[PDB]
Amino acid sequence: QVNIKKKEKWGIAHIYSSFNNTIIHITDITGAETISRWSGGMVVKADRDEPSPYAAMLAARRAAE
RNA sequence: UGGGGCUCGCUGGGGAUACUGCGGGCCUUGGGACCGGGAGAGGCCGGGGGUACCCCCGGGGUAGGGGUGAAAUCCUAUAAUCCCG
Repeated sequence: QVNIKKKEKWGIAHIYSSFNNTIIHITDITGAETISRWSGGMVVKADRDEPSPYAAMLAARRAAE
């Protein structure tokens, strides 16, 4: 780590929004580094719940840690 | 018996001159024509920019994705989707 002056980091979060699935994907402000990728069909077992809001909160909570 | 009409498509002579024909002359209401201002996804030609989709290459990043009412065939593990260049 080369000295940080601000002591705050920023991660732009791309949100790709389908009626077949939801994808949440937060990267660094450049976009050149992928910390974490989590979708709505690892959370669940079935295709119907692949989208919805409830996958699209839980997917966006695992990343967030 | 006497009078009329008859396809009724023909002809000769005289007469009228609105209309029509023809001939001549004359005029701008129609038409055409010109000049100047003017809008438009009219046509053609040359020039040039950006969107998004796809594709290909490098990096980053893992367990999926695709698809449906459910599914399967099919995409992806020499790495897909995704994100960055």
